[PDB]
Amino acid sequence: AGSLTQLLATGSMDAALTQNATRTFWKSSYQKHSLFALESINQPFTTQVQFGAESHITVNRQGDLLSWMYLKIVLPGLKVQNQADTVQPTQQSFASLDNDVAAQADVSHVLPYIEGAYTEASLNTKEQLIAEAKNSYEAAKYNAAPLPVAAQMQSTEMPDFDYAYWTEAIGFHLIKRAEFKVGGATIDTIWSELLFAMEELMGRAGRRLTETIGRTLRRPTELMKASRQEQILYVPLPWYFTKHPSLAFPLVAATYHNIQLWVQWAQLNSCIIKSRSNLVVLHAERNVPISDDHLRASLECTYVHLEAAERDALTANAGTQLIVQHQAHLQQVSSNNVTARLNFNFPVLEFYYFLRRKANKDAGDHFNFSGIGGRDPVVSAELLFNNTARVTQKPAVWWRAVQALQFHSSAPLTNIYSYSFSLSPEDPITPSGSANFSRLDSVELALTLQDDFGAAHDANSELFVFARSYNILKFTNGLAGL
Amino acid sequence: AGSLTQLLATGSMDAALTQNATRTFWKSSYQKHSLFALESINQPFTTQVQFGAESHITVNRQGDLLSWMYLKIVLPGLKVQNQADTVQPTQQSFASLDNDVAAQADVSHVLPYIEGAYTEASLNTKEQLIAEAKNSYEAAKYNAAPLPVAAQMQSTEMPDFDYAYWTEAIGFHLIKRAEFKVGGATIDTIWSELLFAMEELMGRAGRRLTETIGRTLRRPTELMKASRQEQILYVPLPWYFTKHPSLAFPLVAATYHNIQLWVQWAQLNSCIIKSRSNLVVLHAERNVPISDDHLRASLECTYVHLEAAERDALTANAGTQLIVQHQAHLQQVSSNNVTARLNFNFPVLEFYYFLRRKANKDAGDHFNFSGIGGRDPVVSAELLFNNTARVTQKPAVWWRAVQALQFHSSAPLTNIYSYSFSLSPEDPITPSGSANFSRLDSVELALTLQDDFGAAHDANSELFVFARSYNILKFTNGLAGL
Amino acid sequence: AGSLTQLLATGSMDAALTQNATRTFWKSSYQKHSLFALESINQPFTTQVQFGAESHITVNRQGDLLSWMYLKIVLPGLKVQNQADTVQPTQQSFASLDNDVAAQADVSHVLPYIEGAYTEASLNTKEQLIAEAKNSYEAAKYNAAPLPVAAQMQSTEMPDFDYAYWTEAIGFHLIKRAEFKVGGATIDTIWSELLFAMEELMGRAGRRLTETIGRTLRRPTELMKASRQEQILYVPLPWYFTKHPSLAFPLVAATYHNIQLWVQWAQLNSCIIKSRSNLVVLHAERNVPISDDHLRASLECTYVHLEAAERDALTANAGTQLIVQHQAHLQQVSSNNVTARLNFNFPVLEFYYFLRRKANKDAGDHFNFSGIGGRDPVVSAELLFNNTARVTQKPAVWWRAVQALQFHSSAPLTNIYSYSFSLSPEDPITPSGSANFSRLDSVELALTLQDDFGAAHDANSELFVFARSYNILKFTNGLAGL
Amino acid sequence: INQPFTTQVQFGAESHITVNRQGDLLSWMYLKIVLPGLKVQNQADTVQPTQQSFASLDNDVAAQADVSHVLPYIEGAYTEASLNTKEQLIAEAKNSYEA
Repeated sequence: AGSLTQLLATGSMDAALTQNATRTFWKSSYQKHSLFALESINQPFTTQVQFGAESHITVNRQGDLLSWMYLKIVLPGLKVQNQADTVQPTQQSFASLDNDVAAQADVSHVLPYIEGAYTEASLNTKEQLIAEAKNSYEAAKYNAAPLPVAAQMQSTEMPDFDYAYWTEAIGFHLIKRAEFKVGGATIDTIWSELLFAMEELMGRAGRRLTETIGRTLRRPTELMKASRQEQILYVPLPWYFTKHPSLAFPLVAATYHNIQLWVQWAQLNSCIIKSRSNLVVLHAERNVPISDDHLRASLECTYVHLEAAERDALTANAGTQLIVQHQAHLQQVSSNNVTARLNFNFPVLEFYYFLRRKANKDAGDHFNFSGIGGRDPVVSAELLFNNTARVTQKPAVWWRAVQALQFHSSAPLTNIYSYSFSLSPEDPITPSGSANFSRLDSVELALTLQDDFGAAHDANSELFVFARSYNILKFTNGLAGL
Repeated sequence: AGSLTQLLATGSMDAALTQNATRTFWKSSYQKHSLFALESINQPFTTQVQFGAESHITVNRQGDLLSWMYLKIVLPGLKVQNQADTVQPTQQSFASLDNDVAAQADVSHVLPYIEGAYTEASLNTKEQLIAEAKNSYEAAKYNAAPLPVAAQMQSTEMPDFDYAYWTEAIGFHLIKRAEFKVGGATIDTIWSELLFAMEELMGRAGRRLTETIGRTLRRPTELMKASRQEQILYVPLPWYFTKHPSLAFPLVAATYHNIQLWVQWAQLNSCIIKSRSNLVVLHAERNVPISDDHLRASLECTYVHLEAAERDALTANAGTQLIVQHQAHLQQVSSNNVTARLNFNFPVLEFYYFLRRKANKDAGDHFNFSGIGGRDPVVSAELLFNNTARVTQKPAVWWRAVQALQFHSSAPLTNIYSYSFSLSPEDPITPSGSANFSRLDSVELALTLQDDFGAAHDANSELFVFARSYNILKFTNGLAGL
Repeated sequence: AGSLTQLLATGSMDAALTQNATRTFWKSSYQKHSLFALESINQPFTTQVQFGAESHITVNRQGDLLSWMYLKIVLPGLKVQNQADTVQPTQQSFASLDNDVAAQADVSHVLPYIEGAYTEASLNTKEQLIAEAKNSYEAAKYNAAPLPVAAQMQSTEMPDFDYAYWTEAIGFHLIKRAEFKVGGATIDTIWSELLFAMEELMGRAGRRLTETIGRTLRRPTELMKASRQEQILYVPLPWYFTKHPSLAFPLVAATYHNIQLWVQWAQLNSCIIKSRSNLVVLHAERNVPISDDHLRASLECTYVHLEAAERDALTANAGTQLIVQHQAHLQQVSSNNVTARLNFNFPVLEFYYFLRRKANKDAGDHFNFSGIGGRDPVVSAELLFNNTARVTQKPAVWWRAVQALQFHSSAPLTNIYSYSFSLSPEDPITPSGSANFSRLDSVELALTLQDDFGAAHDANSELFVFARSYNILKFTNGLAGL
Repeated sequence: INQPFTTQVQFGAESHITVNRQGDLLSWMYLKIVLPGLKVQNQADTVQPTQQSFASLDNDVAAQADVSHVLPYIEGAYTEASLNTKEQLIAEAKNSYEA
C-alpha cells in the first residue's frame, strides 16, 4: 500500500522531473559502434639517444589513428667504487649526501641566530645549536612556537654502505623538453616540471605514475633498491590526442606531413645522487664508469585500425580538432617579491606555478618545490589583468589546496599552485571557461615569497609558470596545421 | 585479412549496437558554450566572530551567480605555560591527556573482570591487570580469543614536553551549525557532525579535505606541529549550489532577497587539548591567555560573471532549481537498545547515522564515533515504516561498508553508517530514487548497540541521524523561496 | 571593459563551439524519473554450506529487478592449542610458518651459489651465506648489483606467541568458483583468482574491498588480530547486472526460470595458516577442533520494486541485455617458456593473466603472484593471432603497468597483467572495442618467464588466463536465455 | 506420516521441511524430536575437554541473584561466617527484606 501510494503521490512539481520519462533504470539500452582495433608498437629513435643531447623520432604510419604515446626509457643498474680503486677515476661530478647543499643552505639562514661558540663545538653540540637557532629564527620570522629539539633531530636512517641512485621521478626528469611536431611545425611542447605538476594535480588515486616514472614519494631507500638493477620506465606523454578517443590524431588525414617527437634529454650529472663525494658511479652489468651513451629510449605508440568505411570518411573529412597547447614562463628569483609577466597567448584554461630553490636543484632533488626548512615558499599571490586585480591577494593555501579541490582530480603533495578559468580544465572535449590572453595588454602574477627566498645560497632560485590554452588543429587535403 | 573480416563478421544482433552509429571514436566533436568568468572574493562577517557565539554575513552581489563557498578560518598558534608562572592563571578548562576520560571510561567497564589487589598494585602491575581484565571482558561479552598482553600495551610515544593543540578536523568542529538564508527564510542547515560524515562518505581519493580542515587522521604529533603556528583553514560549505555549475545560485534572479550565511561557533574549551591539566594555553604570537575573541573567520565566495544575453535570460526566467536540504534527529543514548523516531519530511534520498560516546566527546575527540575499546558501537540496525520492516535487522558492517560500497565515492574510516533510497545520491541534478517521509506516519530506526553502551561513565552518549531530502527552490520576479 | 570584450571577441572558429549553445552553466536542468524502491534481503543457501563442498541457492522473487548481490560469509574466530594437550589431535594439515615452503623453495634456487660449509654452519652463519648466495645468484642471472647483506635480512617481527589466522583476502579465496544460472543454463562463471584480479585492476581508490573480503595488504599481524574473533564478510559478486542500474536482472521478465547461484567452496586446509606445525586449530567460541561444517554463508540480494506501469512495460518487452561473460584458461607451468592456447569464444573485450608459484600456493599465500625472491615472474610476453604477432614481444611492465594505466581504474599491487581490445572495458553498457575469438583459428599467448620458473620445488606452478567477452541475454515470454 | 527435514537439523541453526502432498487435507502436525541420552565425565579424565559452557547447580546464578537483593538486610559478619551460619543469616535477612 505504501510503495504504490508513493507512485500515486505526484504533483505539478514532479511533472518537470518524471512526466514523459525518456529513461528507465530497469532496462539497459546500449549503442552500436563501428569496428576498430588497437595495436601497441615500439619504435626506435631516428637519432642516437644520449644524456644531455637532443634526439628525435619520426613516428611510423602503422594504423589510421594515433592514440596513446609512451616514452619507453631503459636505465642501467648502478654500482659504486672508491675513486682510489678505479683505473680511470675521471667522471662527471654527481650530487652527494656527504655534501648536502640543501641542508647547508638551510643552516646558512639560521647562522645569525646561533648563540655561543659554534666554530669550536663538537658535532653533536653543533646539531643542538642549529636546532635551537632554527627555533629562534622561526620565532623571529613566523612567530612560531618552539619545537622540542629532539623532534627536530630526525635522523634519516641512511644505510652504512656505499650506493648511488637515480633521482626521484627520473622518468620525468630525463625529459627536459619534448616537442610534438607535424610537417615541421611544433604543435605542442611539454617540460619535465610541467609533467610532474600535471601528475600531482590530475593523477587519479590508484593510477599514480609511481613505478612507471621511478617515483618513490621521497623514500631514498626505495630509489637505492630500484637503482641496483636495470629499470624500464614507461613515461606517458600527455598530448591532446592521448586524453580522449575522439581526439586521437588522424594519421590518414595528415598523409603528407611527417609526425615527429623531439626530446631534449637531461644531463647525466643531474640524474644521479651518491652516498659520498669520492665514489665513481659504474654501470652495474658492464663494470665501466657511467657515461652519456648509456641512456636508452624508444617510443611506444598505440595505433587504431579502422574499418574501411570509417577510414574513408575520416580521410575525406577529418575537419578540425579542439586542442590544448602548453606555454611556459621561466624566471630566475633573487628577491622575496616577484612579478611574473605572463606573455601567454590564446584562450587560457588555467595556469600552474611553483618555485624551486637553487639548493634543492643542486642537491639533485629536482621536484622539491619547498621553501627554506621545507616550508611553503609562497606567502601570498595576486593576479592582475591590465593592472586591475582579477584575483586579489590570496594566501598560498588558497592557490594550492582550494583551486585543486575545485578543479582537479587530486591535491598536490608538493608546493604546486594552480588557478583555473575553466569549470572542468581536465575535460579535453568540452570547453568550460577561459581567459583570452591574446586580448590582454598585461597579465601579471605578483608573488610574496617567504623571508630570505632567493637570497645568499638561494640566489637564482627558479619560478615556473605553465599555462594550458585552447587552439584548433585543422586537417585538409592530407595536411595538418594550427 | 583478419581485421577486415571482423568488420564484415556482423549479424542481426550487431545491428542493435552499431547500425546507424551516431558516434565515432576517431573524430572529436565539441559543443560551443556561452562566455563566462569566475572570480573568488573574500568577505568579512557582518557581526563579530568569536568562539561559542553566533555570527552572520550578508553575501555581497559581486557577480551574476554564486558557485563555490568556503569558510576561511584563521586560528592562532598555541603555546603553553605552567599555571604557577602565569600572572593571570584563570582560563576556561581544556581536555588534558594526563586526565584521559575516554581511557578511564574504558577501564570502568573492565573493573568487574580485574582479579587480585588492583588498588595496591604498582603502575606497571595495574597496566598488566587492566590488559588481562580486557581479555576476560572480551571473552565474556564477545567470545573473543585473548590477545597477547604485549600487543595490547600500545605506548603512543607521546613527546616528553609540554604542548597544546587544536582538536582533530578543527575546521569542521568549529562549525557547530551553519544556515544558508535567503530573504530571512532558512533554505538549508549543515552541522559539524554532518560535514565530517559527508567528507568520510563522499570525499574522493586524492581530494580529501585533510589540510583544508586541520585533519591528520588521528596523528596527535601532526596536530601538535600544526598548532604551534597560525593556521589558515578553507572549510567547504557543501550547499546544493556548490555541487554542480547548473545549480549555481542565481543572484540576479533573487535581487530583492538578502543572502546570508549564519554560523554558530564551537566553544573554545572544546577546541583545544593539552598535555597536562595544570597548563595555561597562550596565543603564540601575542603571549596572552587564549580567549573567545581570538577566532577569526571570513567567507570566500566564487562569483560567476555572465555575458549580458545569458544574464538577461536568467533574470527573465530563472525558473526552479532542484535542491537537496539536510534534516537532523539528535538523541541522547542511555541504553543498548535505541529507537530513533525519524520525523523527517519530503522525498528523502538517504540518511546517515552514527554514535558518539560521552567519554570521547569529553576527551575532545569529537569525530571519534567508536564504541568501548575502539569497537563498533552498533551490533545491528533495522528500519521500519509504519511498524513494517523496510530493511530487516542487518549487522553494522552492512550499514557501514555495503551501503558505502553501493552508493558512495568512499568507505568511512570511522563508524558512520548510511542507507540510500537513491541509486546515485551523490548526483546533484539527476533524481535516482527516494522515500517520501511526509507520507509515512512513522519511520523508526531501531538500533542494538554493543553491551554497556550508554551505561555508567557513558550516560548521555549521542545518536546523530542526518537525512538528505529533495525540495524545489523557485525564483520569480526577483524573489527566491522554497 | 575586458570581460565584455572577451564575450565580443568571437570569430568563425568559436561558432563551432558556442553558436546555438544548447547548454548553460548558470541554470540547472534535471530529468524526471519513474518511481522505484530498493530493498536488501538476506537469504540462506538451499543446500548445506561446508568447506570443500558445492552449495547452491535458488534466488527468491522478492522484487521486480535484481541489482546488487553479495555473498555474506561468517567465519568463526580461531584459537590454537598444543597437539599434546588435545583429547582428539587428529585434524587436517594447515600451512605453518615454522615450515615456510616458499622460503625453502627460494633457498633451493640459491643453493648452487652457496660458497663454504653450509651444512655444518650455525643458524646465523647460514642466514649470512644464503644472503651472499642471493647476491651471487642475482648477479649471475640478472646482472644485479649486490645489496648490503643487512638490507636483505628483513626480520618480519613475528609475535612470540601461538596463533592461527585466515589467509589473506579469505572472502575471495573461499569462492573457488561461482556460477550464475538461469533456467538450468550457466549464464556466467567467476573464479577466486579472477575476483582478486578484477579488484586489483578495477578497485577504485577509497572503495577497495579490504575489510569486506578480509584483505590486509599482506600484514600478517592484522590477519591474526581479525582471526581471533568471528568475522562477517560481504563479498561482492561482480555479475553483469550488478555493474549498472539499466542492466539489473529483470525477474518479472524471467518468471518461468529459476535463478540460482552455485558456489564451490575452498577446502578448510587451504584457508588457515598457523605459527607452528604441532598446533591444533580450534573454533574460538565452541572450543572444538575446526571442521568443514563451521563455514556459514548466505546471499544478500538487492531487489528493485517498480511502479506498476514500468513493471508491466518490462514484463511485456524486456527485450535483450548486452552481457559480459567470463572465460578461463588454466594451465600448469613446468618451463620458463610457456605457450597458452586461448580457446576463448565471442567478442573478447580484454584478458588478464598471472602466474602462481607452487610454493606460494602450498604456503597458503594464494594471491601472491610473485616469482622467485618476490621478483616479476614474467620477463616478456607476445600475443599471436593465426601465428601473426598481434602484439609483438613486450616486457612484463608494459602488460602490467601500461595496460592498467590506459584502460583500468587502478594499477595492480601484485603481478597481474592485462590487455584490452576495448577503449573502456570497465564501461558495462557502451561497447568500445573487441576481438572476435570465435573467428580466429588460433590465439596464442607466448610467455618468457624468469629463470628457473616451474623448475624443481616449483614444478606445477599455475598460469591463469581470464577473458571478458560480450554476449546477449534475451528475455521472451517469461523465459531468459543466451 | 513421518517426514525428514529438507535441511540438516542442528542446535542453534535454522532448518526447514517442505511438507509432502500425501493426502487431500493436512490435520495434525507434530515435531518428532529425538534427543540422545546424557552422561558426564570429569574434565580431567577427558582427551578433549573443550565444550560449550552449560548451566551448573554448583553455580546457581538464580539463587545468587536472590541473595544479592537481601545482602543490604544481612546483620553481622557475613564474609567470615561458616557456611551453616551464612545460610542462617541469609534466611533472617530474607525475613527482614520481606517485612
